[PDB]
Amino acid sequence: MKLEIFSWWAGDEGPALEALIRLYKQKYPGVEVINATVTGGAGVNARAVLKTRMLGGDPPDTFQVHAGMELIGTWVVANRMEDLSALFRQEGWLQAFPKGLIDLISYKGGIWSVPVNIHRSNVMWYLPAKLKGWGVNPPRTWDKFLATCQTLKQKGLEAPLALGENWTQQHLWESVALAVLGPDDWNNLWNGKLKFTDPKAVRAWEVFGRVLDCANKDAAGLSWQQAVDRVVQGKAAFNIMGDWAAGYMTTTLKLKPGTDFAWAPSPGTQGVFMMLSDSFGLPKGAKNRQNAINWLRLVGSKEGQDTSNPLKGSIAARLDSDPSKYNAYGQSAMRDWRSNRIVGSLVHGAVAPESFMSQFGTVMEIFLQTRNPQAAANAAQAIADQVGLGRL
Ligand SMILES: OC[C@H]1O[C@@H](O)[C@H](O)[C@@H](O)[C@H]1O
Repeated sequence: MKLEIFSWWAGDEGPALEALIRLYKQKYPGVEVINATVTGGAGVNARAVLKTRMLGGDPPDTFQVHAGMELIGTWVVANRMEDLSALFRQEGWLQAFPKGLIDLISYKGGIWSVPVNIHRSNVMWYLPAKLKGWGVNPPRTWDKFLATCQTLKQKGLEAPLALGENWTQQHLWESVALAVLGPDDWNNLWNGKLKFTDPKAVRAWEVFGRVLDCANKDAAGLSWQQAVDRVVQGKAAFNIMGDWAAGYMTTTLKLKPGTDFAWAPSPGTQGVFMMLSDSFGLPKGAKNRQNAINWLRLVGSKEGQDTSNPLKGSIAARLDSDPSKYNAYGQSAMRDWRSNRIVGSLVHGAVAPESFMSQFGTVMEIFLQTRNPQAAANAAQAIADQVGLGRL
């Protein structure tokens, strides 16, 4: 009796998963659980290893996958996943999750994964006591961000913005783009109604370049956790990162939400929640099909989600989630999830297929070397044209 769970929740990302696995083993003492993590932030490495496994005809029993175009445009369109519609009926999940989330996991009459959480992409992290020590406020717009960072440089803080490796630069970019475009024109990139070469979308790169000039110059070789660490250390004032950062700071670093660290929407994005969702499905050919199905039933349940998510920094995907199980951050995110305008993340798989996502890092490289907004815009448009962005 075995179950092989594939994810990128290695190292200090693992507590939430490990808690779920312990729950699973209580319920199913027969099963030996193989925790098959591929180490690498945002699944860049996991994507590559999964590709080798799937094309080699050696699927894991289940794998971490983002709800939306990431899921649909890769293993679903390739006819490598089982339709979970019957399981959804069995478990009452069509009423348990918000309709918009069901839509992201649904395609051509099937339902293809089970959401375990909701993460938010557009969060700015800072330390209220450090900000007071520097005599500044948290910025609510990109203009105020840039002005505050200049003030901070004058006060001796060389790199007021913490930043890491390539994907985290893309991560920062999607917050900047959302602020510059607003939610409607953000959405219009992904349905092809707004071109990347439109002046409105070229401006995202202009603002992004200015913001980049506030960042640590060693960013390229740092993990997302190391970039958060710079803020905790006061070697930076701000970091733009998903709320897995809240999980890190509380679960791993034991910081108190609200006093030892704080949060706001990314500048210019207040009232908009840029979401992503980690989900698990059922690959065809799974060696341990029933054990995988029982894992899906667990990760889709209130018991599972309210055990794991408080550790993770995400909120539950289930509508019936108990807010008393969440700290001050989780409760704040829960409120915003219900009240805000929702849009999807690019970097975390909601809005664009992997064909585009995987090439966007190249676009980002060419912005870092040229610092030319038009070149970056033109590059993103060329990729969009090559992959037929909007066709799925
Ligand atoms: O690695 C950092 C993060 O990457 C996201 O793509 C993922 O959805 C999160 O669960 C977390 O793992």
